Amino acid sequence: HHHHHHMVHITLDRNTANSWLIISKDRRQVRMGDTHQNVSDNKERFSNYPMVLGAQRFSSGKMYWEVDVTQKEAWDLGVCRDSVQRKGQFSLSPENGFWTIWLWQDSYEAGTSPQTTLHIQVPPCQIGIFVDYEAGVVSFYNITDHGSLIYTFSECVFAGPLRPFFNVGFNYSGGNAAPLKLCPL
Ligand SMILES: Cc1cc(Cn2nc(C)ccc2=O)on1
Repeated sequence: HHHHHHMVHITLDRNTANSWLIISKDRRQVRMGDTHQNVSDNKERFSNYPMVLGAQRFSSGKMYWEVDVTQKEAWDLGVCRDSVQRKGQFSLSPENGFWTIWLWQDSYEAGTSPQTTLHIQVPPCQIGIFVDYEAGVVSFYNITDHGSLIYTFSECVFAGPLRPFFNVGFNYSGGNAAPLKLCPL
């Protein structure tokens, strides 16, 4: 891919974060805390899962950003509708307004319903996410493997403004404390 030149500066939106998350001062890193982070509840916060949105909203154009996933056992990445459900239980699917991939239990899968197996030869330490709003495309690239394609969602029904989406995952094992980090352009 040659998508890096639609690079956008993504920052995290504190107000949308699950109350156990810790967002860095520069709003470029997020990790799971070992407790509630002493914030008030609000209607934006994801209640059930360790999720947070980017501050940026997109309704047109081409956008590209990169995320560091080094040393993590579990995470979800992609984009979602601004109008996604925040409270209670839900699945990550295009029907629910999410275009995502994840790592879980040593397998990589795309967030279709049902989920789709990914074939990645080089486990990624950094993921590139490309959105073409007009084309209806969300694509994922393996930065560790020369930018190789991971997965493409096409004919997407965005149905409104889009936000960058992140899930740092639980840390029941003690092996998933590492942060997600937005990488420099
Ligand atoms: C049972 C249980 C409790 C937690 C800790 N916790 N985590 C989040 C992300 C949201 C609510 C919350 O209670 O994780 N599993």
